[PDB]
Amino acid sequence: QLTPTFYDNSCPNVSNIVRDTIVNELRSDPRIAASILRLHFHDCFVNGCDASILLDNTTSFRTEKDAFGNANSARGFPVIDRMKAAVESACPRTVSCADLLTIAAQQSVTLAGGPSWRVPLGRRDSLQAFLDLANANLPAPFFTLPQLKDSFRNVGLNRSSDLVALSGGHTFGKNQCRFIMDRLYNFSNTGLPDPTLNTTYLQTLRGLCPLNGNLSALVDFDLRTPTIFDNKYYVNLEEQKGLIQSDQELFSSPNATDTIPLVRSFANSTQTFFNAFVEAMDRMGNITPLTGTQGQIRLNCRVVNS
Ligand code: HEM
Ligand SMILES: [Ca+2]
Ligand SMILES: [Ca+2]
Repeated sequence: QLTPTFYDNSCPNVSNIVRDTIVNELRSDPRIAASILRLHFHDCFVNGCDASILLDNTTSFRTEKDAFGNANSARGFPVIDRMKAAVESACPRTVSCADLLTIAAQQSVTLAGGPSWRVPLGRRDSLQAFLDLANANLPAPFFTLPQLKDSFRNVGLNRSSDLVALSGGHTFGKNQCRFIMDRLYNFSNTGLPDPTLNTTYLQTLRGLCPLNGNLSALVDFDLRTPTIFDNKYYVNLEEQKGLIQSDQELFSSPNATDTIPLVRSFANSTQTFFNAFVEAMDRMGNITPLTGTQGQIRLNCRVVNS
């Protein structure tokens, strides 16, 4: 089983090295904390948190970086390489890329103002990447609530609290116009905007993402505190200001009887949200890990050891 003390003897300073790397990167890229948390999420939803997402292409298997949910979206890979190299220098062949990314995600959340906790450790690295599985398992912004729930349950997270709390990751970070164009101009072939999108916010978003405009333009997930990890994300949902369809459905879907109370509870108390986020994060981080002698302690997160 995974344990927070896994490296307390072999690499006591791993968390500090990870933190230092992120602090340094944040000075030039304020979006990196968000990007790193998302990398961990996309790692865990595909064959578990096994650093499979970090692997590059080989002639035998395709990289998950070309999955619909990762291509021209997932970022921060060089930063992970940097901290990995630093950790390898401090403690040779000790910390797995899977664990490194987990610590990076937690440190990223804390650095952005979120809760601080010690993540369970002991994960090992995959011997292959899973592009098809990534295309099948990663949720999409156009998913209905039932589909979002299906996606989470498919990887092992049965609880609505898992879905609602982890969606809080959208309390910071960026989103491309491409993913909300339907909500803004033609939702579900209705020829009208998504009725669950606040009409005042609708105008603002249309200004940032005009029809036939730059689909790659970036918009903040959280209009209240774009780069701070806090519970404002849920306050937005209550006002119909969730940015993407999957955000707003947590509060407005006909199937949201179970998620609405969670959204309200997280909007009403930072402590309630933070506690639930840590609980959900550790649950996601416990998805089908390779442990013991399974897999490897990858030296270069981009390639399997040979
Ligand atoms: C519930 C289903 C989810 C869907 C459909 C979803 C969808 C997306 C989409 C469309 C983007 C924008 C990517 C881009 O424009 O390049 C994104 C970004 C992001 N997501 Fe989610 N997401 C989900 C859950 C989560 C979870 C569970 C976390 C982490 C706990 C997370 C963390 C993030 C972060 C922090 C970003 C910003 C990354 C950056 O700015 O580099 N997401 N997500
Ligand atoms: Ca994975
Ligand atoms: Ca925020």
